[PDB]
Amino acid sequence: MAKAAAIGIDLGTTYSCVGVFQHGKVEIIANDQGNRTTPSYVAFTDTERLIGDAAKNQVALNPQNTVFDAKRLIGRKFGDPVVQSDMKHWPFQVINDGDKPKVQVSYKGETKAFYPEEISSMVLTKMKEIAEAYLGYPVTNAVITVPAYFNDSQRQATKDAGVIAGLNVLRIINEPTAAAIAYGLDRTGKGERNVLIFDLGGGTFDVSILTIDDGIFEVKATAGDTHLGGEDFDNRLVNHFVEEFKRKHKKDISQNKRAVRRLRTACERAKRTLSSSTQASLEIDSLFEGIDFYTSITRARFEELCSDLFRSTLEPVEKALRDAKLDKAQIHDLVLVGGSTRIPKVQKLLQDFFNGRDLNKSINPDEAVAYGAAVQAAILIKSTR
Ligand SMILES: Nc1ncnc2c1nc(Cl)n2[C@@H]1O[C@H](CO)[C@@H](O)[C@H]1O
Repeated sequence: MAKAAAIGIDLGTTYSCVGVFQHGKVEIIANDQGNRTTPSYVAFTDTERLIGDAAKNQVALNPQNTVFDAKRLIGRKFGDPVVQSDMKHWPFQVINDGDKPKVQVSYKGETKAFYPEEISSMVLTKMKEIAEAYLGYPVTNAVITVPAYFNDSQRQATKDAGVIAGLNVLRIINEPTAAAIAYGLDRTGKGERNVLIFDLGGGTFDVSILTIDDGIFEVKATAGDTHLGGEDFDNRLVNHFVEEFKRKHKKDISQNKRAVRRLRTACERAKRTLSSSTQASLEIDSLFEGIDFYTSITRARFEELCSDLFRSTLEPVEKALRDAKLDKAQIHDLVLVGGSTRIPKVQKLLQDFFNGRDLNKSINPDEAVAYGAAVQAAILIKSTR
């Protein structure tokens, strides 16, 4: 029953996703708000602890006690230059506990501090409860994914987050490996298969090159930008609309924190619409000083606003090919991962770079990793019996 069941979890930097392989198909499980992905956010309030959508929805009102980006800290030492650099951009406090970072917050009126693995375990607990609500019984066996460049310390702290959350961790697998499994790229028979995974998420960009030789996976190269993602494109839209509001009304809104946040969430929504329509409309009642902001933007203007950012995704692709010592024609498969790969201009740029090649994109890109993890979790639990 439950002992023969296993889930696949994509524990992402900004969003997490959970899947289950049953009756010959993967089911990506919707949360209690009907969303197939859940924000990797944990909020600490005066009465409760919030995880996911409810935590992301109150981030504006409670920025000091709303934790996110725990995956940027997991398995790292406080002194690490990555930690020191990132800390300058977070509104929550990061403290040092014997060269280990802890996030310090106010919870139910008391000062509390948590290890990144304790924060990630609260995200994992929510994903576990989402699966349990869908299945009707508690499931404890899980496959959890990590980026291909995670070292032993980051993988061990991710497994520890799984243990704290009450999960039996069957395996820690690489995110590009889970994506290649989702597309059945390890079941093409004999001979080495070279796969490039193009993963553009909410806050990170990763390029991975894998060789699959008779079911065996090998990471040939990893490249990317840890600080490039969908949120930079939302910010380019924000800057445009701040300048358009100034041209129409002769008023600078940039300093009004509420106006900028409402504009940011509307821009994110308009950006998503621009992936399937050639225009999107913004409808913000009383944006600033009682002034409604009802406007629109074409996909052409959006592509101009992010042009330099979209083009920058091709340098890590070339860098990964040179590190792997492979030419473009030596890559058998191109796989899209991350919600931002839905942007038509991004697909066009990657397709033209690979001389007009077809892209593997039929699986929801923000769901492909959980999909593959769910497939692996089913194979692993079946072999365990
Ligand atoms: N339809 C879309 N068109 C463009 N961007 C999208 C889309 N869906 C998501 Cl999710 N994202 C973005 O992907 C990230 C999460 O993986 C977020 O930045 C989200 O806005």
